[PDB]
Amino acid sequence: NPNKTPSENAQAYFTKYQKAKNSVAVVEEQIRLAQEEIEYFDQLIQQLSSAS
RNA sequence: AGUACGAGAGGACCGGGAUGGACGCACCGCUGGUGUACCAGUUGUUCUGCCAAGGGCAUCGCUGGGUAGCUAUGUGCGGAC
Repeated sequence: NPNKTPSENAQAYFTKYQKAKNSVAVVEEQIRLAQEEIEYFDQLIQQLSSAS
């Protein structure tokens, strides 16, 4: 257990936790957007790989 | 006093003790400088009739030292409480 400033280390841990829960929101949103992009790009690969 | 402070690295305020730089005031007793009526060596010519010994001139002829005085680059002291 740190450290020179004994409360700000625990407070830094608690801040990392708040950033972590905001990350739980935003990275799930980004995963949803990324699977939508991969589905659209796989479709674009299919439509480029020949047709009409 | 590696004390306070500081996670570490680092690092005191205050208070004591030495040693310096620059500047200044004195003075030679040391270290040196100079010291043209001090001592010695030595070259050329002239003179004291000659040898020897000396004198004159050649930057004090030149060279090696040097008393007193004057000196700093030398020494003592000051800006302390």
